[PDB]
Amino acid sequence: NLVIALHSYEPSHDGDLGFEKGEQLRILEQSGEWWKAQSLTTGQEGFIPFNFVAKANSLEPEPWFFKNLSRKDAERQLLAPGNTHGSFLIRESESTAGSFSLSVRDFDQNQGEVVKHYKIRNLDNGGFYISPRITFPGLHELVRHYTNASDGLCTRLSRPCQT
Repeated sequence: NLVIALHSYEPSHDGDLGFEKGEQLRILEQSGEWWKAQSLTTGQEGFIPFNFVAKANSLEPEPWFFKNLSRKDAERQLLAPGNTHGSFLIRESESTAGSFSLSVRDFDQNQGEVVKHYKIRNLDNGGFYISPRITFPGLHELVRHYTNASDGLCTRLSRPCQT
């Protein structure tokens, strides 16, 4: 039963478990507002405020995932300096239930900066795809695949868009 620390914590009361942002902890007891958690590193266990951790692999903490972004918003943000070719982000679709959209910094034929948009369609049960030939159990796996090979995308995904 595993979670990632959202911030660092230094024990205030006793019985408290200190931890650090990004640390992985297993949850031994889910009862109340203070959970009994286990450190995957040190094997250590104590009580933590529950709002300081999240399920691992959850979508929101991903540096490439952006909330409340329209197509034009994403395009704007990706064009802004600090982002270069290959920079990318994924946002939830505003017009279609269950689907997402990938935006990737690209170059036109004049070596000018442009942004390319790809619909990420959802598969009736588990997964996601851009091309129906290539499917993934989830968005993390999709991002990982196209980081490694562009496979029809304008370029391989590199740096998540700057916040």
